[PDB]
Amino acid sequence: PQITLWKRPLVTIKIGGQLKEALLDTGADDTVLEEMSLPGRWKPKMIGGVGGFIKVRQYDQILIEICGHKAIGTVLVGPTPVNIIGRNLLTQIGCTLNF
Amino acid sequence: PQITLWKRPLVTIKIGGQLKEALLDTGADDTVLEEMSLPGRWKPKMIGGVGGFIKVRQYDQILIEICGHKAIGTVLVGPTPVNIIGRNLLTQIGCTLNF
Ligand SMILES: CCC[C@@]1(CCc2ccccc2)CC(O)=C([C@H](CC)c2cccc(NS(=O)(=O)c3ccc(C(F)(F)F)cn3)c2)C(=O)O1
Ligand SMILES: [Cl-]
Ligand SMILES: [Cl-]
Repeated sequence: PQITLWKRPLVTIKIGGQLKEALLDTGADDTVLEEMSLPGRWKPKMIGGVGGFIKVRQYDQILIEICGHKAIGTVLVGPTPVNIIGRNLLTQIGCTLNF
Repeated sequence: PQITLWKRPLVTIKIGGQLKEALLDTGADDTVLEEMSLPGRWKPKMIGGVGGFIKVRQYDQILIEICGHKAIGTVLVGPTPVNIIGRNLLTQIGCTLNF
């Protein structure tokens, strides 16, 4: 698709068999989801946003569908205000910026 | 151009007589720049994102050039960790997400 930016680029994602709404965010290195449970081991990470730093849990090699496009990669979980899809997964689905 | 997302989408902007590096951020409602002087009236604003809220100065009707494309819009100025071009200006330069 082509997504214009007059509204927030919110899309449906599927993770763990469940649908969620998430923001396509070209300013995010990483994908960060609101508190939830994921299987497997996790490792710690500190990430920065516009307001400062947050602690998150890093899960690797997680299956996640974004606008119907299948990705498998790193998902961070922590106190983000919205589910954010960052560049690590935007590149997996072939996303570019165009103007 | 067509900008891929393997690295942060940083571009050159021209604003208030200055050349700066800024991040094209489809996740940001607003454009927020690190501390700088801008002409005219301003009012305080709180903006929130990852890590919480920061207080910024809101300047309206500010001319800007982003990667060679002219626009006008609101520019916020405050303690953001990086200069961020948000949707309010990305729309004006015809920026879309494509996959
Ligand atoms: C996972 C962190 C993502 C990010 C990283 C910024 C960064 C980049 C390089 C180095 C250091 C830091 C980019 C980003 O879009 C935001 C948020 C949106 C999720 C953001 C950015 C800019 C302004 C705002 N405030 S706002 O009022 O314009 C606003 C508020 C809320 C939302 C919502 F969509 F997230 F709800 C979008 N915009 C928020 C942020 O807080 O940090
Ligand atoms: Cl990844
Ligand atoms: Cl505006």
